[PDB]
Amino acid sequence: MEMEKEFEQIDKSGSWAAIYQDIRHEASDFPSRVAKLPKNKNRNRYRDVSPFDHSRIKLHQEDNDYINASLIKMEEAQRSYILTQGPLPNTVGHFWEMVWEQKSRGVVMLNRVMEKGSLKCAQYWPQKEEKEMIFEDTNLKLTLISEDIKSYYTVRQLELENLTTQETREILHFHYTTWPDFGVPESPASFLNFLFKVRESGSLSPEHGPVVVHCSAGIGRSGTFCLADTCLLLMDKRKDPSSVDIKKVLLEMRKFRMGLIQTADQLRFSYLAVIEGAKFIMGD
Ligand SMILES: CCCC(=O)Nc1nnn(CC)n1
Repeated sequence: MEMEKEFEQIDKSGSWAAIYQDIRHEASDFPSRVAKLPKNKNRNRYRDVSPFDHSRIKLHQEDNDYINASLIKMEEAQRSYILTQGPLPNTVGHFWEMVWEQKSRGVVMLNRVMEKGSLKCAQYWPQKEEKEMIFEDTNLKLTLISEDIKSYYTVRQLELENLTTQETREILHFHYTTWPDFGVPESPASFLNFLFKVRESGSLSPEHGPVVVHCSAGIGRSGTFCLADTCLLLMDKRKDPSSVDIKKVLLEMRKFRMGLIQTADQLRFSYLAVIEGAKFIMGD
Protein backbone atom coordinates (compact mmCIF):
# COMPACT_ATOMS: atom_id res chain seq x y z
CA MET A 1 0.00 0.00 0.00
CA GLU A 2 1.47 3.40 -1.13
CA MET A 3 2.63 4.91 2.24
CA GLU A 4 1.26 8.43 1.29
CA LYS A 5 -2.29 6.90 1.24
CA GLU A 6 -1.64 4.75 4.39
CA PHE A 7 -0.47 8.14 5.90
CA GLU A 8 -3.72 10.08 5.19
CA GLN A 9 -5.74 6.95 6.34
CA ILE A 10 -3.88 6.92 9.76
CA ASP A 11 -4.04 10.78 9.96
CA LYS A 12 -7.81 11.09 9.20
CA SER A 13 -8.53 8.17 11.66
CA GLY A 14 -6.02 9.61 14.23
CA SER A 15 -4.67 6.06 14.97
CA TRP A 16 -0.91 6.96 15.20
CA ALA A 17 -0.89 5.84 18.90
CA ALA A 18 -2.49 2.46 17.91
CA ILE A 19 0.00 1.78 15.01
CA TYR A 20 2.92 2.72 17.36
CA GLN A 21 1.81 0.29 20.14
CA ASP A 22 1.50 -2.55 17.51
CA ILE A 23 5.25 -2.04 16.68
CA ARG A 24 6.19 -1.99 20.42
CA HIS A 25 4.19 -5.27 20.87
CA GLU A 26 5.80 -7.11 17.84
CA ALA A 27 9.37 -5.76 18.37
CA SER A 28 12.20 -8.29 19.02
CA ASP A 29 13.41 -9.09 22.57
CA PHE A 30 17.02 -10.36 22.97
CA PRO A 31 19.39 -10.63 25.97
CA SER A 32 21.42 -7.55 27.11
CA ARG A 33 23.49 -9.39 29.82
CA VAL A 34 26.86 -7.55 29.29
CA ALA A 35 25.11 -4.11 29.63
CA LYS A 36 23.55 -5.12 33.01
CA LEU A 37 26.85 -6.35 34.62
CA PRO A 38 27.53 -4.26 37.77
CA LYS A 39 31.04 -3.18 36.49
CA ASN A 40 29.18 -1.43 33.54
CA LYS A 41 26.60 0.57 35.55
CA ASN A 42 28.41 3.99 35.07
CA ARG A 43 28.85 3.21 31.27
CA ASN A 44 25.03 3.52 30.80
CA ARG A 45 23.15 6.84 30.66
CA TYR A 46 19.65 5.23 30.98
CA ARG A 47 18.79 2.02 32.92
CA ASP A 48 16.01 1.05 30.39
CA VAL A 49 18.27 1.51 27.21
CA SER A 50 20.79 -1.28 26.57
CA PRO A 51 22.45 -2.77 23.49
CA PHE A 52 21.60 -6.47 22.71
CA ASP A 53 24.57 -8.85 23.27
CA HIS A 54 24.33 -10.26 19.69
CA SER A 55 24.70 -6.76 17.99
CA ARG A 56 26.77 -4.65 20.54
CA ILE A 57 30.04 -2.89 19.48
CA LYS A 58 33.08 -4.27 21.38
CA LEU A 59 36.07 -2.06 22.29
CA HIS A 60 39.47 -3.65 21.35
CA GLN A 61 40.92 -3.86 24.89
CA GLU A 62 41.15 -6.83 27.32
CA ASP A 63 40.25 -4.69 30.43
CA ASN A 64 36.50 -4.00 29.72
CA ASP A 65 35.18 -4.19 26.12
CA TYR A 66 31.77 -2.59 26.91
CA ILE A 67 30.20 0.53 25.32
CA ASN A 68 26.45 1.38 24.95
CA ALA A 69 26.56 1.08 21.09
CA SER A 70 24.85 -1.28 18.51
CA LEU A 71 25.65 -2.22 14.83
CA ILE A 72 22.45 -1.95 12.70
CA LYS A 73 23.25 -3.98 9.45
CA MET A 74 20.59 -3.49 6.70
CA GLU A 75 21.24 -6.40 4.27
CA GLU A 76 19.07 -5.42 1.24
CA ALA A 77 19.87 -1.64 1.48
CA GLN A 78 23.65 -2.46 1.88
CA ARG A 79 24.04 0.15 4.70
CA SER A 80 25.47 -0.19 8.24
CA TYR A 81 25.04 2.33 11.13
CA ILE A 82 26.38 2.40 14.72
CA LEU A 83 23.70 3.84 17.06
CA THR A 84 25.12 4.95 20.46
CA GLN A 85 24.08 7.08 23.47
CA GLY A 86 25.41 10.63 24.04
CA PRO A 87 28.84 10.10 25.69
CA LEU A 88 29.13 10.39 29.49
CA PRO A 89 31.97 12.14 31.38
CA ASN A 90 33.63 8.72 31.89
CA THR A 91 32.89 7.26 28.35
CA VAL A 92 34.23 10.18 26.14
CA GLY A 93 37.54 8.23 25.71
CA HIS A 94 35.59 4.97 24.83
CA PHE A 95 33.54 6.92 22.27
CA TRP A 96 36.64 8.12 20.32
CA GLU A 97 38.27 4.64 20.72
CA MET A 98 35.15 3.15 18.99
CA VAL A 99 35.34 5.83 16.16
CA TRP A 100 39.01 4.85 15.60
CA GLU A 101 38.60 0.99 15.82
CA GLN A 102 35.51 0.90 13.49
CA LYS A 103 37.23 3.30 10.90
CA SER A 104 34.21 5.65 10.85
CA ARG A 105 34.49 8.82 8.66
CA GLY A 106 31.49 10.73 10.21
CA VAL A 107 29.77 11.36 13.60
CA VAL A 108 26.10 12.51 13.39
CA MET A 109 24.77 14.36 16.51
CA LEU A 110 21.02 15.10 16.66
CA ASN A 111 20.86 16.83 20.13
CA ARG A 112 22.27 19.99 21.82
CA VAL A 113 24.65 19.44 24.83
CA MET A 114 21.97 21.15 27.06
CA GLU A 115 18.16 20.74 26.52
CA LYS A 116 15.19 21.44 28.92
CA GLY A 117 17.82 22.91 31.36
CA SER A 118 19.68 19.49 31.88
CA LEU A 119 22.87 17.96 30.37
CA LYS A 120 21.99 15.56 27.46
CA CYS A 121 25.65 14.56 26.69
CA ALA A 122 29.27 15.49 27.54
CA GLN A 123 31.16 18.27 25.62
CA TYR A 124 33.22 15.53 23.79
CA TRP A 125 34.81 17.74 21.00
CA PRO A 126 37.12 20.85 21.18
CA GLN A 127 35.41 24.24 20.73
CA LYS A 128 38.67 26.14 19.83
CA GLU A 129 41.47 25.36 17.31
CA GLU A 130 44.22 26.09 19.83
CA LYS A 131 42.64 24.06 22.74
CA GLU A 132 42.88 20.36 21.67
CA MET A 133 41.52 17.44 23.83
CA ILE A 134 43.59 14.47 25.05
CA PHE A 135 41.86 11.20 26.23
CA GLU A 136 44.55 9.65 28.46
CA ASP A 137 42.60 6.40 29.20
CA THR A 138 42.45 5.58 25.36
CA ASN A 139 45.65 7.45 24.22
CA LEU A 140 43.89 9.63 21.55
CA LYS A 141 44.23 13.37 20.66
CA LEU A 142 41.42 15.41 19.04
CA THR A 143 41.82 18.87 17.35
CA LEU A 144 39.23 21.25 15.85
CA ILE A 145 40.47 22.08 12.26
CA SER A 146 37.46 24.14 11.00
CA GLU A 147 33.77 24.85 11.69
CA ASP A 148 30.98 25.87 9.21
CA ILE A 149 27.88 27.08 11.25
CA LYS A 150 24.56 27.30 9.27
CA SER A 151 20.97 27.98 10.35
CA TYR A 152 19.83 24.34 11.00
CA TYR A 153 23.20 22.51 11.48
CA THR A 154 26.99 22.91 11.88
CA VAL A 155 29.72 20.83 10.15
CA ARG A 156 33.13 20.52 11.87
CA GLN A 157 36.38 19.07 10.51
CA LEU A 158 38.25 17.25 13.30
CA GLU A 159 41.64 15.50 13.39
CA LEU A 160 41.80 12.33 15.54
CA GLU A 161 45.36 11.09 16.30
CA ASN A 162 46.31 7.64 17.65
CA LEU A 163 49.13 8.78 20.01
CA THR A 164 50.40 5.11 20.08
CA THR A 165 51.16 4.96 16.28
CA GLN A 166 50.94 8.73 15.38
CA GLU A 167 48.47 7.92 12.55
CA THR A 168 45.88 10.72 12.04
CA ARG A 169 42.43 10.70 10.36
CA GLU A 170 39.97 13.40 9.36
CA ILE A 171 36.54 12.89 11.08
CA LEU A 172 33.52 15.00 9.99
CA HIS A 173 31.05 16.05 12.80
CA PHE A 174 27.48 16.66 11.49
CA HIS A 175 25.58 18.51 14.30
CA TYR A 176 21.77 19.01 13.79
CA THR A 177 21.44 21.94 16.26
CA THR A 178 17.73 22.85 15.66
CA TRP A 179 15.67 19.82 16.88
CA PRO A 180 13.07 21.42 19.24
CA ASP A 181 13.07 20.43 22.99
CA PHE A 182 9.39 19.17 22.79
CA GLY A 183 7.82 17.14 19.94
CA VAL A 184 9.27 16.97 16.38
CA PRO A 185 9.95 19.55 13.63
CA GLU A 186 6.81 20.86 11.84
CA SER A 187 8.44 20.36 8.36
CA PRO A 188 11.04 17.63 7.50
CA ALA A 189 12.71 19.96 4.96
CA SER A 190 15.76 20.87 7.14
CA PHE A 191 16.17 17.23 8.48
CA LEU A 192 16.19 15.88 4.82
CA ASN A 193 18.60 18.68 3.77
CA PHE A 194 20.94 17.58 6.67
CA LEU A 195 20.68 13.85 5.60
CA PHE A 196 21.69 14.78 1.98
CA LYS A 197 24.71 16.69 3.41
CA VAL A 198 25.83 13.60 5.39
CA ARG A 199 25.40 11.41 2.23
CA GLU A 200 27.31 14.00 0.06
CA SER A 201 30.37 13.72 2.42
CA GLY A 202 30.80 9.95 1.69
CA SER A 203 30.38 9.20 5.51
CA LEU A 204 27.51 6.66 4.74
CA SER A 205 29.46 4.95 1.89
CA PRO A 206 31.00 1.44 1.97
CA GLU A 207 34.61 2.61 1.50
CA HIS A 208 34.45 3.71 5.23
CA GLY A 209 33.45 2.04 8.52
CA PRO A 210 29.83 2.66 9.62
CA VAL A 211 28.71 6.19 10.53
CA VAL A 212 28.33 6.77 14.37
CA VAL A 213 24.85 8.29 15.12
CA HIS A 214 23.65 9.56 18.56
CA CYS A 215 21.11 11.71 20.41
CA SER A 216 20.75 11.46 24.27
CA ALA A 217 19.64 7.74 24.47
CA GLY A 218 20.58 6.75 20.85
CA ILE A 219 17.08 5.34 19.91
CA GLY A 220 14.66 8.27 19.22
CA ARG A 221 16.00 10.95 16.82
CA SER A 222 18.88 8.48 15.98
CA GLY A 223 16.12 5.98 14.97
CA THR A 224 14.45 8.57 12.70
CA PHE A 225 17.75 9.34 10.92
CA CYS A 226 18.65 5.70 9.94
CA LEU A 227 14.94 4.62 9.21
CA ALA A 228 14.55 7.54 6.69
CA ASP A 229 17.94 6.96 5.00
CA THR A 230 17.32 3.17 4.60
CA CYS A 231 13.70 3.65 3.38
CA LEU A 232 14.74 6.19 0.63
CA LEU A 233 17.71 3.97 -0.44
CA LEU A 234 15.24 1.00 -0.86
CA MET A 235 12.84 3.20 -2.95
CA ASP A 236 15.86 3.96 -5.30
CA LYS A 237 16.95 0.28 -5.59
CA ARG A 238 13.61 -1.61 -6.00
CA LYS A 239 11.39 -1.88 -9.13
CA ASP A 240 8.21 -0.84 -7.17
CA PRO A 241 8.97 1.83 -4.48
CA SER A 242 5.31 1.73 -3.20
CA SER A 243 6.29 -1.81 -1.92
CA VAL A 244 8.63 -0.23 0.76
CA ASP A 245 6.87 -0.81 4.13
CA ILE A 246 8.31 1.62 6.74
CA LYS A 247 6.77 -0.42 9.66
CA LYS A 248 8.59 -3.57 8.31
CA VAL A 249 11.91 -1.68 7.98
CA LEU A 250 11.55 -0.37 11.58
CA LEU A 251 10.87 -3.93 12.93
CA GLU A 252 13.93 -5.27 11.04
CA MET A 253 16.09 -2.42 12.54
CA ARG A 254 14.61 -3.14 16.05
CA LYS A 255 16.20 -6.65 15.81
CA PHE A 256 19.58 -4.84 16.27
CA ARG A 257 18.79 -2.11 18.89
CA MET A 258 15.72 -1.78 21.24
CA GLY A 259 13.32 1.22 21.31
CA LEU A 260 14.15 2.77 17.87
CA ILE A 261 11.49 5.53 17.46
CA GLN A 262 10.38 6.57 21.00
CA THR A 263 6.92 8.18 20.27
CA ALA A 264 3.94 8.12 17.86
CA ASP A 265 4.94 11.71 16.80
CA GLN A 266 8.45 10.46 15.80
CA LEU A 267 6.79 7.58 13.79
CA ARG A 268 4.54 10.14 11.99
CA PHE A 269 7.54 12.48 11.35
CA SER A 270 9.45 9.44 9.85
CA TYR A 271 6.61 8.84 7.33
CA LEU A 272 6.57 12.59 6.42
CA ALA A 273 10.37 12.67 5.90
CA VAL A 274 10.30 9.58 3.60
CA ILE A 275 7.16 10.73 1.67
CA GLU A 276 8.72 14.20 1.12
CA GLY A 277 12.25 12.87 0.43
CA ALA A 278 10.86 10.31 -2.14
CA LYS A 279 9.47 13.29 -4.12
CA PHE A 280 12.15 16.01 -4.66
CA ILE A 281 14.78 13.21 -5.43
CA MET A 282 12.10 11.72 -7.84
CA GLY A 283 13.30 13.72 -10.91
CA ASP A 284 15.18 16.35 -8.78
C1 LIG B 1 13.96 24.61 17.07
C2 LIG B 1 15.27 25.38 16.79
C3 LIG B 1 16.46 24.99 17.72
C4 LIG B 1 16.17 25.32 19.15
O1 LIG B 1 16.65 26.29 19.70
N1 LIG B 1 15.33 24.45 19.84
C5 LIG B 1 14.87 24.58 21.13
N2 LIG B 1 15.60 25.06 22.27
N3 LIG B 1 14.77 25.07 23.26
N4 LIG B 1 13.56 24.61 22.82
C6 LIG B 1 12.34 24.48 23.70
C7 LIG B 1 11.20 23.66 23.10
N5 LIG B 1 13.57 24.30 21.50
